This record gives sequence, C-alpha cells and structure tokens, in this order.
Amino acid sequence: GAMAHSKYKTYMCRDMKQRGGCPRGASCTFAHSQEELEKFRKMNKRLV
Repeated sequence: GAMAHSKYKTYMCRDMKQRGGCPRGASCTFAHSQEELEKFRKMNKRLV
C-alpha cells in the first residue's frame, strides 16, 4: 500500500550499477540510490 499511485519522485536508476552518464533530474529525480529515495518524504512532509 504505497502512499501514492504514482512513483515519479520515487524513481530509481539501477543503471548506475553498470551503465552511467545520465540525467538525474530527468527521471531519476535526483535519486540514483535508495538512500536518495528517502527524499521522497519531501513530497508528503512539505513546509511551503
């Protein structure tokens, strides 16, 4: 039961494991590693 039906900010670039040289902001949404995925909280817990 995910928080939202869409997973745009919760994207992952597994290609980083082998391949490389790709835009993070494009689709990776500044989230190439699971650690960065935590930033997804910014969507829910926002103060602005």
